[PDB]
Amino acid sequence: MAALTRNPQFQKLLEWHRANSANLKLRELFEADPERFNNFSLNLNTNHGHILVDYSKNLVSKEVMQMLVELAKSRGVEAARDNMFSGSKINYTEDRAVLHVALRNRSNTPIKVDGKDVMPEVNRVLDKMKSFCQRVRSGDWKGYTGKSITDIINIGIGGSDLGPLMVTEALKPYSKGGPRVWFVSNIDGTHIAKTLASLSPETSLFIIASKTFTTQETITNAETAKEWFLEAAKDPSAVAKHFVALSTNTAKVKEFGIDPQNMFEFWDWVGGRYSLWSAIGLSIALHVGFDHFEQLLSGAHWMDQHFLKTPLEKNAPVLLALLGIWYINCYGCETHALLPYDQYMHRFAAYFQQGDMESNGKYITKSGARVDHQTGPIVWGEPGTNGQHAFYQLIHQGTKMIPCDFLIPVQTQHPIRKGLHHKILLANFLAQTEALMKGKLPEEARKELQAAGKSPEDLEKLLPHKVFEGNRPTNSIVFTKLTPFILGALIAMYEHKIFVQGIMWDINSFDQWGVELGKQLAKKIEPELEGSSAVTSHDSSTNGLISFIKQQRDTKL
Amino acid sequence: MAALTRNPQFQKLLEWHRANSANLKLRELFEADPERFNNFSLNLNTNHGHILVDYSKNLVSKEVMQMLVELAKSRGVEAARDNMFSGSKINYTEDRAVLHVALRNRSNTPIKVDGKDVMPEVNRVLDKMKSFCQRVRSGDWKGYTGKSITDIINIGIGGSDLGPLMVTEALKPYSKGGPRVWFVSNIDGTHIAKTLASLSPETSLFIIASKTFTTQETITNAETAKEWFLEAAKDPSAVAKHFVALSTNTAKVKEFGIDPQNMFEFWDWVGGRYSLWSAIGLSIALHVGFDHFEQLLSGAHWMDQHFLKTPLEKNAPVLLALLGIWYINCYGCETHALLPYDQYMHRFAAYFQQGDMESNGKYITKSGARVDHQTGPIVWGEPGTNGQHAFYQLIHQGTKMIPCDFLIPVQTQHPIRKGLHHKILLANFLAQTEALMKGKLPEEARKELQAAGKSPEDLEKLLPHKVFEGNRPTNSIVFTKLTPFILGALIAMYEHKIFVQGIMWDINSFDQWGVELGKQLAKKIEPELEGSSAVTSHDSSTNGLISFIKQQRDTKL
Ligand SMILES: O=P(O)(O)OC[C@@H](O)[C@@H](O)[C@H](O)CO
Ligand SMILES: O=P(O)(O)OC[C@@H](O)[C@@H](O)[C@H](O)CO
Repeated sequence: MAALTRNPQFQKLLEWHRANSANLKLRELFEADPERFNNFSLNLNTNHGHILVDYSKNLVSKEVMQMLVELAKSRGVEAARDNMFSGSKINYTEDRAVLHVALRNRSNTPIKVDGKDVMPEVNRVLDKMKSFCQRVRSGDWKGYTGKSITDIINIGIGGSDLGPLMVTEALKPYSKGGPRVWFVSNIDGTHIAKTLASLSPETSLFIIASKTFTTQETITNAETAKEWFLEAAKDPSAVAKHFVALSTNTAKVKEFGIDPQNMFEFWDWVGGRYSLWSAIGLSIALHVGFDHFEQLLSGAHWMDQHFLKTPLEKNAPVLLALLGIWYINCYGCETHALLPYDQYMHRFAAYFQQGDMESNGKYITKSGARVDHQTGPIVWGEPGTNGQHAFYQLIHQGTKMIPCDFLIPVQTQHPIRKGLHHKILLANFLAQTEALMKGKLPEEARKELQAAGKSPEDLEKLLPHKVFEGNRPTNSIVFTKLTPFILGALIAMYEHKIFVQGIMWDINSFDQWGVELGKQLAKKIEPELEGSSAVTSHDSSTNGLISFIKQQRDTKL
Repeated sequence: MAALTRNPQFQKLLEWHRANSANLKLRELFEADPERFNNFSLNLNTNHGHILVDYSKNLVSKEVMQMLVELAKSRGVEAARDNMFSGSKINYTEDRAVLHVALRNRSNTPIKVDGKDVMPEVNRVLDKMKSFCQRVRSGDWKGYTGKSITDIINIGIGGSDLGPLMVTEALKPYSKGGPRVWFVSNIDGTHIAKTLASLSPETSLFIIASKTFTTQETITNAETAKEWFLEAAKDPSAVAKHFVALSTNTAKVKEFGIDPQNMFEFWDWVGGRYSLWSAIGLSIALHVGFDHFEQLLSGAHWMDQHFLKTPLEKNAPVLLALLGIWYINCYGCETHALLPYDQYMHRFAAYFQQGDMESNGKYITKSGARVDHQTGPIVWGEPGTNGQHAFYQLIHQGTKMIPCDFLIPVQTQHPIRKGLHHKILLANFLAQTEALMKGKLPEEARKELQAAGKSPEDLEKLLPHKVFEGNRPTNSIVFTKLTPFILGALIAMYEHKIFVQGIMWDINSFDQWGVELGKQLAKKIEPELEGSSAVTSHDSSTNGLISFIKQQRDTKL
């Protein structure tokens, strides 16, 4: 088997689930224990707002939580965490440290990789970012015709795109005095084309974001941007005023036409999906200002310290991790829904699709043995209240068990109409988890049908359709306000949740070998699409699709 | 039990799956039979472009497909379809017809509800839409200060939002000479606030989209918009120049204060999640023009006729539906991924999240029995290639089986760099499904690592992580170009897929009693948030969360 399934605390947990889980009913759990919310929630005081992690509406008893905490301990979570924080090369398949926590290490306590403290270089690049932010935001940095920059365009994909996009979206109210920010990511030429259409070469600065600086998508997009720019500027020396790089490839960066002084470096121990805290977050810092960027880092640092110092039984990311293990490995739930009741957070779910799924969508353990159990879930969601009208039908009355995290700020950035909108938003946030837990009993629906004037025949027919089984578990995560600091803490919380789950599964949360095959096969297909000659080199489906493409590409509609 | 599980053809199918499914290997199926693509694909000629539905990379044989078609006949799919198209009241819980097909019935063949042809009223509303679009788009329609309209704002949620949003996004290239379009949907005050900040009351036209015209989010947003408007206009008669309604509720529209001639009617047999084809599509028609809206309707009509007249074994929506049944009810896959290789299609997956999940996230059958089998899947996805750099890691190397539909137009709307971007996009589209099918055997990975120069030690350490198990089934849906017509055909195709699955599960695809409950939920909590007094009326979690909101709402950050 694998490490997890061979673990006696896991075996005990699974056996307990088999014997007892049918006895777990949320309604009864709350009725039996008025201290339930008190015992199954964490009210975190960060000194910059509170984060309440309410996990009480979960299918767990005190005994289940105890078993889960014991499993985290017996899977080596505490030791593994310490190894991450100390710079051990815990990314074992690539032999790399995993040090996104160093990027936001505000305390400046030394963190060594190969005997050398990484903090000086972290802080050097942060200083460079700050200076660049002053130059651009003040208008001192001029374009090729001597005008201030009005638009920043990040070009990047995956980890070089999602974090900066999600965070600038989430922190939009903090962007007064900042340039507009645009994100180009898809190779689909629609993306860059529609972006450039609304821009002036005179006042636009491009940020080329690539860990490797070889990703075909990003480099192609970057070269398209440069071609468009040079059409107007007609001077290759002007490129240095309008293009900067987030990478380490000094030669290719210089060859591109970017001043080596405008390469913002990061390191191999910064995973792409953990990179917004590094140089990769330059578009964030430009948009909301460096002070706000530091606040974002400080919130993450607070959560790092919470994760590092707190006993597991009261440790927020650990508890979130453990509830997920319970639903994944015991109940067999494929998915995890992230439902922020916040329009600014509209890209939060998409961000953690990479963060979670690229981390823990794995099947090989540290020993090299295949897992014989589930790993990472499929992450999904849209902001409330919209989902209530879209897919909550299935959550309430479908045939899937779907753990959901509901998230909301107490204070809105836009308290319009004396707080009316936010009052309604909050009421929906609360009522939905309440309804998911409670459902609606036959006796309740029956009386409603009788009051509505339904005939005995119609009532009988309609009744089962109007009943809600309930017993659908949720987390409610509520926080004072979505400030840069609080957002930083929340992202870090999920980062550490993902880490804990990965350790427990005995997988590598920090590599991504699964992207290689698709890349290989695409490089082979690319040149074959040119010209009218038949392609016969693949399976008949791939060949047939290529044939269709060749046949249909000249058709006038 | 339930109709599906009681069905002998289903039990036959499932027994076959038990005994034989482990012997289906895609790589081997393709090697053994060069005709596989030909035997498991449909090349549809619409006379306005081709749609290739290539289902050959699925874990199916001739025998499997035979059994699935036989099950569809046994479950009465054809009869149910005919009943929908004839105006039978197949939404049995609400006693309503289900006639989105009437909305786009270009033939004008009578479709009767209660002995009355619905087509005259369908066409009367379409003619009203056409006339209105001409007046606004031409600049003839003037605001309260005598200026042409520059911005249109749709206010609606769920079915009154997602269709118009998705389609205007997908058909963006067709919007030259149309007003800018905005979508406000969330009750979250951020949504309306940030929209209004960018608008002038003098040149903005609001479209209040709501079937019932009582939905809290929509009516509140509408009232906020009206208050903002009237603060500038200071004249109730000016509202008629700036507010129109799309609804079935004449009285509530009048009550809100909208001109009777400013109401675009639809009917109870138009489901919200099937409503973009009706008056609800006004924002589409305003943005891209009525002619393009008519093309969209015409594409849907073509697909309707395909569904109606084609033998099950060559019927595109039927086959997609049956492959879904196979993966859901035999393999137990919770989810279905929609992955369009098209940035304009970036809201397509979210749209069918509603269309699918709100339709088929059900657990009561026509007979009143609780299902003892799975119903609708969780639908999710992001456009390619971004997905590859977000979550494809899990699709390739996770522990979940995930049926994926890959979609792409052959012709791009933006053939920049002499088609270089689209070449790369197509290459990735093709390679990914090839990769998911083929995988990479241990011996194949071994040879690659050996050629890379890895020592016996390093090779052995890395090997298992580099293996791709493959056998991951996909659909590839390729179409000449994403025109209004082709988009219409594609949406209708999935609508009918959803219909077929619903009939086979014996559920009502057309009600939403879970959604209706939602609209009854927040009302009790709303007044309890006002004031400083402690709430003790609910379970301790709801109480505790309310206490947190009250404690945290005055804190200064
Ligand atoms: O930052 P570069 O090297 O372009 O790579 C982009 C993505 O492929 C990368 O983030 C990947 O998803 C791993 O996190
Ligand atoms: O259109 P109204 O009645 O406002 O309803 C909004 C949504 O609840 C509705 O579209 C729902 O998504 C059902 O399809």
